[PDB]
Amino acid sequence: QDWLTFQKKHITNTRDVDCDNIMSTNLFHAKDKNTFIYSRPEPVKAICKGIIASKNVLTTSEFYLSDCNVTSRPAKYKLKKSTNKFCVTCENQAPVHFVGVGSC
Repeated sequence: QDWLTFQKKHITNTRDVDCDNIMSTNLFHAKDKNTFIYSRPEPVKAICKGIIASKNVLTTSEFYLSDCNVTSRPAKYKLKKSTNKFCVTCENQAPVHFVGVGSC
């Protein structure tokens, strides 16, 4: 919804996201998936430089990603690390939504 929330939901300072821990918190409400970008915030914000009206943007660079994917046991997850492009909604020069991996 906004850059502050995007950071909380989708930027991780550790590649080893503690899935079973963090996914159970209110912010994620035990949902079945969440993609985290392992990066300091400024280079992620830079993706959206100059873009005013809401627009989805696919990164031209690949980034380190950490996914928390649910197992067959509700709320145990598997952490999967990968490298890929991702799509974000840019608005007023900042990412405000994570759209998906690999494509808009």
